[PDB]
Amino acid sequence: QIMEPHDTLSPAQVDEYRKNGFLVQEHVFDEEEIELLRAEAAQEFASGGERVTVENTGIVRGVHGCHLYSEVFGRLVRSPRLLPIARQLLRDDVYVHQFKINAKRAFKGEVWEWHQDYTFWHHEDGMPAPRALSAAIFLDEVTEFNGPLTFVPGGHGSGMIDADVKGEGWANTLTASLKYSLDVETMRGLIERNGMVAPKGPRGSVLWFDANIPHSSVPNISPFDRGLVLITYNSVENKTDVTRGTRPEWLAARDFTPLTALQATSF
Ligand SMILES: O=C(O)CCC(=O)C(=O)O
Ligand code: PRO
Ligand SMILES: [Fe+3]
Repeated sequence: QIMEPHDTLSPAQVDEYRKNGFLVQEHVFDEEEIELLRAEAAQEFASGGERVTVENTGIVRGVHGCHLYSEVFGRLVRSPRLLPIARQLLRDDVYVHQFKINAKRAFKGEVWEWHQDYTFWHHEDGMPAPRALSAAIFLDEVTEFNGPLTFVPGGHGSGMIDADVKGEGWANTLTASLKYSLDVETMRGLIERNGMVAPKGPRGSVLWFDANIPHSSVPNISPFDRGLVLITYNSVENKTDVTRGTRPEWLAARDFTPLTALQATSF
C-alpha cells in the first residue's frame, strides 16, 4: 500500500514562516477527513471529563490531551501531512507538547486575550526555549466573522514579553481571562510597529504558528462554527524540564519519544 511521499515547505514558505511567525497551507485535509476529525472531536468533548473546559453559558469550550486518549488523534499527530513539516521547521525530531480542540460555536464564542503561548510553556511547564510551534487544523472555514486567530506579524522576534501574572495554580491557563496577558501598552507599541493579521482559509487548511507569536481572537457572530484542532510540536532537544513542571500530562507531555510517521497498513 502507499502513503503519499512526505511533502515539506518550500524555501519561500519557510522564509515567510520565520518572518511572519505564521503560515497557512490550504486544503491539507479533505471534507471526509475533516468530518472524521469533527466526529472524534465531539466524542472527546462528551467523554473527556476533567480534560474538558466550558464557557457564561457552560457551553463546551475546549478539550485537551486527546492524542493520549484517542487512536484517531494519536495517528493524526504522526500524519505525513504534518510531522515532516514540524521536523523541518524545528530542525529536529519532534514530539507533542500539547494538544487541544478549541470550539468557537456559531454566535457563541469568547474573547481570548492577547498572549504568547511560550510564556505559559516556559513558566508553567519548564520549556527552556521557544523552539516549538502549533499546527491549527480548520474544521470549518475561517473567515473575518467567526473569531479567527489574530496575530502580530513578526511579533515573535523580540522573544518572551513581560506579562501580568494573575493567580497561582493553572486553572486560568485555559480560560477567557488568562494567567499571562500582555501589557496594554506593550501591545499598542507592537501593533503600531507590526500591525495585526487574521489569516483566513477553507476547511481542511492548516495554520502553522510560532510558540512566541502574539495572538488573540474574538467571539463568533457568524451562524457557522469555528472548530480548531491545535497540535503543539516541540523539538526533542527542547524537551521540557519535568522537574520544573506544574501541570498534568494532558496539558504538558512528559514522554519525549521522537514521533515517527504513519505508514500504510491494510487496516
Ligand atoms: O481558539 C482560539 O481562538 C485561541 C486559542 C489559543 O490561543 C490557545 O488556546 O492558546
Ligand atoms: O495553557 C496553555 O498552555 C495554553 C496555551 C496558552 C493558553 N493556554
Ligand atoms: Fe494561544
